[PDB]
Amino acid sequence: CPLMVKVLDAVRGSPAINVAVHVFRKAADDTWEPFASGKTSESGELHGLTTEEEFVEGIYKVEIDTKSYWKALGISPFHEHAEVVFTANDSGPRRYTIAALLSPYSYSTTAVVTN
Amino acid sequence: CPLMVKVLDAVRGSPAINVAVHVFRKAADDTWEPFASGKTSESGELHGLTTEEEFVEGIYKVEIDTKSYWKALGISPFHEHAEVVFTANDSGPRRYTIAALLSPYSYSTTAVVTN
Amino acid sequence: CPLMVKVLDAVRGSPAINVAVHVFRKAADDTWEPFASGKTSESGELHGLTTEEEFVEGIYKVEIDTKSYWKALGISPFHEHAEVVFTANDSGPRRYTIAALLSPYSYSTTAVVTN
Amino acid sequence: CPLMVKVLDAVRGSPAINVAVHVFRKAADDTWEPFASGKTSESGELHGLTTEEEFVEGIYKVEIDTKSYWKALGISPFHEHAEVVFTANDSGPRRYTIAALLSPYSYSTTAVVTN
Ligand SMILES: COc1cc(CCl)ccc1Oc1ccc(Cl)cc1Cl
Ligand SMILES: COc1cc(CCl)ccc1Oc1ccc(Cl)cc1Cl
Repeated sequence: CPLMVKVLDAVRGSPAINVAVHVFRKAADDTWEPFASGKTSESGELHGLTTEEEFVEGIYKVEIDTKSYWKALGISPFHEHAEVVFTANDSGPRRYTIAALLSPYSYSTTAVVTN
Repeated sequence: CPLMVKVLDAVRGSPAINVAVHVFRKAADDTWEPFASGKTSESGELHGLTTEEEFVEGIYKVEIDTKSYWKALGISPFHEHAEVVFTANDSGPRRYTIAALLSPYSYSTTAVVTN
Repeated sequence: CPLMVKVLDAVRGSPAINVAVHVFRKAADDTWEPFASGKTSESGELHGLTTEEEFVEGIYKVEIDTKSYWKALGISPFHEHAEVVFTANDSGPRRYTIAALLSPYSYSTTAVVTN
Repeated sequence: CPLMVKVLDAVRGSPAINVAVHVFRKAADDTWEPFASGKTSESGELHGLTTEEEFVEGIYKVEIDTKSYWKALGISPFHEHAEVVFTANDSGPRRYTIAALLSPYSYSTTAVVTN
């Protein structure tokens, strides 16, 4: 698994479950082309988005649908989503974990990159 | 000044000075149109982006050029930039501060909505 | 004012108002002796804790009563408080801002050391 | 495993490896009595600190030795340590993951609590 996404809820102290996540890759023509998408599991993890063959060099954007998450929970949050944008595989394949911690008016995001 | 941006550097424990910030408003065709931009000051703050009469309800994107900031310091960074996307909602008089705390592989952002 | 504390609320997207903050200095026998304290203001800020002549090098603990803050809002919190422990080092003229961003089950803190 | 600690490095985008962690429990007499201690593994995780029999109700403090971590890496950080203090098992046994994300002048910490 070259790309994994982990999301936690800082209000509840729990995994953020059933969060939609869409991944895009910047195309030749500068557009954001759809790449893969999925939903976080009961452990707040999203696996199986892609494969080492598919996950080529490029600029990727991982958009986490934090607004739908808070709304499903009856809360009106500030951000539309949380998007993480990075160049991947510049020096060869790496494994990327994108972790996000969500509050209604705040989020943070970190990347763990291993070889 | 209904919209201010403040950026701090978690590695040096200082304001993040001279960071480029571009603000876009979502247009009816779903493209992002330039709205306002500037460089943060010596105090990591960016004032005077817009006025109340110009700043109407809508979806806005604040893009912070974290990549250039880290490179100008000789530090290798993960993210291409940091994008903060939110709906400006008239519910009240409504000053928005978008604050961001930067690390090479991580950032956080919070909104402080007052008055 | 060589030492200031600023606290924000990530759930409401506001300053954290009226939060109790106690500052201790580590004594030679390793106990924490009271040094300064106060409640954050309407802007989530706490000024006037100490003066340059009183604030000597040493280890200081800043304890932020996050538990009372959440309870006064009717929100269930995880941490008993937030403690920020650091060495004040004369290397330069040296204003310290200790900033904290609070969630029910999470907080972050950053130091901004300027001048 | 009732108590686990996970630490990440936000500068490198990696697990924070070989971080010392000491756990204390507030005694009858209001003192912090040593409870368990360990070091994070190659994955930045610390397992096996305690058992469901040992990990009784109480107020616990998990002190993460972030200063030694940065120093080993040739860096002079701001904080002495990062301490997390919480009441555990008030409504019966729970499993607690204390996660911390470290930068030289900043850290955040979150708790994931599951039943
Ligand atoms: C950077 O975002 C922040 C993150 C955290 C959690 Cl560490 C607390 C406060 C923050 O915002 C500020 C921090 C310092 C100053 Cl001087 C001003 C502001 Cl608005
Ligand atoms: C933004 O994500 C994180 C933020 C912080 C700062 Cl408190 C710490 C860890 C984070 O990522 C995780 C948090 C908990 C688990 Cl179990 C796993 C991961 Cl990868």
